[PDB]
Amino acid sequence: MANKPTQPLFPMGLETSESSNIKGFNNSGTMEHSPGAVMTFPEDTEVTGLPSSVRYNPDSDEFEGYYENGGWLSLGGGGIRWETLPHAPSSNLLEGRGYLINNTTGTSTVVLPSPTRIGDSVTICDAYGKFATYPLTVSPSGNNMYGSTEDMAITTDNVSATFTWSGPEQGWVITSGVGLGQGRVYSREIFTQILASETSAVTLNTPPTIVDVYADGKRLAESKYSLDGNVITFSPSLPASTELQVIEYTPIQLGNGITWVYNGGSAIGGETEITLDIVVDDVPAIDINGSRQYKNLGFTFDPLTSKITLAQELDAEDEVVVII
Amino acid sequence: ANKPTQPLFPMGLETSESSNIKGFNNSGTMEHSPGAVMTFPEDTEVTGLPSSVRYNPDSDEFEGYYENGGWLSLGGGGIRWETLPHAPSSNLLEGRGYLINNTTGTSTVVLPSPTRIGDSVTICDAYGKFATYPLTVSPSGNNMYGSTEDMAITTDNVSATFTWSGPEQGWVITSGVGLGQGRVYSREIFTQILASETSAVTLNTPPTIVDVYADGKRLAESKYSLDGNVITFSPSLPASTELQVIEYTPIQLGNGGSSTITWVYNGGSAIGGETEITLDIVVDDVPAIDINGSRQYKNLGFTFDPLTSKITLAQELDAEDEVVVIINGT
Amino acid sequence: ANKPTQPLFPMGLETSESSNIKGFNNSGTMEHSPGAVMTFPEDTEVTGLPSSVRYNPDSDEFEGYYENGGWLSLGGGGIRWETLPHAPSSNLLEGRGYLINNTTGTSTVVLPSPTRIGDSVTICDAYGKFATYPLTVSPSGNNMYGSTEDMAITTDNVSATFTWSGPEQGWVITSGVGLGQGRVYSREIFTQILASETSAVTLNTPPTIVDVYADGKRLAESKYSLDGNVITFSPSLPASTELQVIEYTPIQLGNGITWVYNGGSAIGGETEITLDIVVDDVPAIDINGSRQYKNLGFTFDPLTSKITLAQELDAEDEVVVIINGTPHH
Repeated sequence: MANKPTQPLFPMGLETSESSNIKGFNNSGTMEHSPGAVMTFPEDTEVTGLPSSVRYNPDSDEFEGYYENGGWLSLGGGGIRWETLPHAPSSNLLEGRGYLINNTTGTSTVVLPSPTRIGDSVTICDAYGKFATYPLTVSPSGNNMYGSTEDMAITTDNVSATFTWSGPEQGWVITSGVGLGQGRVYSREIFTQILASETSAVTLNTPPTIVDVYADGKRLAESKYSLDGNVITFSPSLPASTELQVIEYTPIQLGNGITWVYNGGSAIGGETEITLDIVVDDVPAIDINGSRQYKNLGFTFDPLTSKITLAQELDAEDEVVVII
Repeated sequence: ANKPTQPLFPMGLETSESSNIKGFNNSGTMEHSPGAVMTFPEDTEVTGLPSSVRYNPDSDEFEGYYENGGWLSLGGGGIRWETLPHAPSSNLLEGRGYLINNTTGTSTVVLPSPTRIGDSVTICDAYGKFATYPLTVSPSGNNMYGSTEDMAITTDNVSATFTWSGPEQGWVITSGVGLGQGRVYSREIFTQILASETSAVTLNTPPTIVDVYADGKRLAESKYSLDGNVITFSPSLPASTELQVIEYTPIQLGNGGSSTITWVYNGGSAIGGETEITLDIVVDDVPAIDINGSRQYKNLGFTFDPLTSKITLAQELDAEDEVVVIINGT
Repeated sequence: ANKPTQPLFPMGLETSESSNIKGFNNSGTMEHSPGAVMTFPEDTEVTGLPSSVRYNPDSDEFEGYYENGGWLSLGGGGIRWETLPHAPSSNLLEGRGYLINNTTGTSTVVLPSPTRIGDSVTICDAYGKFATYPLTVSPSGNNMYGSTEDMAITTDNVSATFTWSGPEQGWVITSGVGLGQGRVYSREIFTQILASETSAVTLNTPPTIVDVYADGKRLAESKYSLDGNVITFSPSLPASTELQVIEYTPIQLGNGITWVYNGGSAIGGETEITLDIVVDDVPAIDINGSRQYKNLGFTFDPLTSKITLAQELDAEDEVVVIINGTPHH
C-alpha cells in the first residue's frame, strides 16, 4: 500500500486449464464455482485458531469453525446425525449422534462415549416401540449420570432421550426426550433360575420391595404376577423350563406422574346435598367414615349442577371423602 | 532435482478482475477482505468425498460430506423455525420447524416424502388450541408408528418432532412437549346437521371410544356423556349445529397404568394395642390405610412422617384388624 | 475478433507467497495441504446470494445465505451448552443452553430480547433442586405464553427449550423433560417469621391453590395439609423459621378400572361369579363398603376368567369390581 509494486499484476484477470499450487491468497472479489466444481476444507485438529477460520476434523468427522470465544466448534451449531443401530448386546455410541434402537429381537445395552466437553450429547429412540417388553440399558462406564455411576434401564415403549454431559459432579443428564417414566437402576438379581416343571409361584431368598421379572428374557407386565412378602405368584402359569429372573431395582423418575375431604371430615347432620367447590369431571365414588360407595347406585351427581346428592340423612360429624 | 512443469511466481501474484481457475491445491492462509464474497459449489449428486462441502439447490441446505453418513446439513440437523399460515392442509419440509396457528379452526399437515433416515419435521401448538382444533398429521403412503393412517393431536400447547425411522416402522416422535394421547380416527359412525335443540342422539352402533365435533370444534370429554349406544349432551346442542362422531384408536407416548400399591401389616392380623405402625421401605405418600375393608384417611384415621416411615393412628388398635397400608408413592 | 481477453495457463501454475485476487470462478477441485488455513468473509449485510457463506463478527456465528431464510446459521439447531454459575438473576443468550445449579437457594433467569421467530434458549436443572428451590423464567416485558408475567419451574429433573413465535403468543416451549405444571405466582398470601415451633397455621384468607416456602426452601406439596382456611404441617416446623405462602396460577404444559354385577345389586347362593370376558390381574371387590382384597375372600384365574369368591353371599348386598391393565373385553 506504498512505494512501488512487489508482485506481478494481471489487470485483465487470468484463466487456468489445470490445478494450480497456491501458497494461499486474499480474495477482494467473489468466489464462484462453475458446474462440477468441488470444494473441501483443510483437515486440522489444533486447539489454537483465528476466528473466521474453518476446518474439517478427520478425528471428529465434523465441520468446525474457530469462534471469537468458544474457539473451535461445530459450524452453525450441532444437531442430530440420526443413524439406525443393528441390534447387538453392547454398542458404544458417539457424541452428536442419534441412535434408532431395534430391541424387537431382545434387550440390548448401549454405552455412552467418554465425555470431552460440557454439553457433549447422545440420543437414543425406541424405533420399534419394544422397550417395555425388551428394555434398553444406558451405561456411562465410570463417567456417571444423575450422580450414581451405575447403569439405568429405559423400560417405556417409543421413548427418546438426549443424554447431555453436565460436567463431572452430576454427569450425564436427559435434556430432551419423549415419554419418560421411572428410569430403572437395576440393584441385584434376587432370583435367577431355569424352571424344571410348569411352576406358578416360587419363594424368594428375601422380601422384594420393588422388582421387575423377566420370563424368557422378555419382561412381564406388573399385571402378570401377584407379589406377597417373599413369594412371587404368577398369573398366568409359567411354562416348564422358562428361564426366569427376578430383579430388585431403584427407580429414578424423569417424567411427571387424589381424594377430596368434605368440610374437614365433620358433617352437619340432616344434610344430603354435597355442593363441591373444586369443579372437575367424572366422579363415581365417595367414602363415609371408612366405608366408601359408588355414584348412580347410592349417590346422584351431575357435573352441570356441580353439587353431589346423598341418600340417608348424613350423620353429624361424619368422615366424608369425595373422589374425582 | 526434477525440472518442474508449471510457471512459478515466487512473490505470488495480484489480479484486478475475476480469474477462471480449473481448481487449485491451497498450501497456505486463504483470507478475504471487505465486500469479498464466498459461495460453496452447487451439487445434488450422491458420490462425494469426506471434508468436501456444498449448497443443495433442491434442499436449500448447506451440506458437508461426512466419513460416516455422507452429504448432511453441517453439524447434523437444524430447526428451521417458520410460522405457518393457517390452511386446510399444508405439505411441509424436512429440516424446518412449523409454528401452527389453529385459532381459526381445524387444519392438517402432510409430511415430506422421506429421502434419508432421520429426516425430521417439527410442529408446535404455538397458540394453545389443538384441544379445541386438532391438527391432523398425514404420513401419506409412508407410515407413522407402523401404519399409513393419519394421526391427530388434541392437547393444548403440544409440540413434536417427527423423525424418519426406516421404510418399516416409519415416522416417529423423537422429541417434543405436552405429548398426550395420539388419536387415529376410525369410521365416522354419526355425522348430521341438528334441525332442533338436541340433548341426545341415537347411534347405529355403540362406540368403544370416540371424539365429538360440534360446528367443526372438538367437544370437551366432560361435556358429552354416553351410555350403551346413546350420546347425551349437557348442555343441549343448539339447532343447525354441524355434528360429527368419530371412533378413534388411541396411540400413547408422552405419559409414563400404575400409581399406588398393595401392602399389609403384621401378615394380615392385628397385634392389638398399637397406634404407631412402622413401615419397612421409605415412601413419598401414605395418604390413607385400609382397616378390614373401609378406608381411614390422613388426619382422620392417623398421621405419618416419610423419613421415619412410621404411621401414627388416632385410636388404640385391637386383635385381627386387617390393617393394609396403601402405597401412594406415584 | 474471437481473441481471448485474459492470459491462459494450460499447465496451471505455482505461487510461493500470498496472492491478492479480485476473486475467481472455480471450474476444478479446491484442495488443501497440511498446515493450510481457510476462512470465511466478514459481512453484516442483510442482503446476500444463495450459496453465499460468511462469518458474522457481531453475531460471532458462521452463517450461510439460505434461499428462504436469508443469512442464517449453517446446521440451524445449534445448542451451545455452558454451566451458568448460580446468582439471584442472570441474563441468558439466544442459542445457548444453560445447566442450572439451584443446589443452594433459588435463582432467576432473564430470557433475552427476541430478534427473529425461532430465537431459542434452553435451561436445565442438572442437580434436581427445582422441586426445593425452583427457577422463575422472566421474559422481561416480552410476554411468554400470552402474558408478560414471570413463570416458575418446580419440576425436579426438568429441562425446557423456549422458542419465540412472535409477540402475540410470545416465548413458548418446544422441547423438554418433566415440564409438568408451570407456576405463575400472584399475591403473597402469608409473610411471617415463626414465633416458635407450630403444628398448624390459620391463613388470613382461604386459598384456592398455593405454594409454601420455609427458610428459603419450598415445602413439598405432601408436607403441608390445607383444609379450608386452616393449614396443618406434618411434621411441625421448627421455631424461628421464615415462612411464606403465595397464591399462584398454574399453566399446564406436559400434561403427564370400573365394573359391577346383577344390575348394581346381587342374588343368592353365589359360590363364584363368571367374569364378563377373560382379563388380567383382579385386585379386590367393593362389598358393603369395606372392599375385601384378593386371597382374603375370593380367588380368580385369568384363563378361567371367573370370580371364585371364597364363601357364599346372602340377601340385600351390593358388589363393585376392580381389575388391572386393559382387557379390551
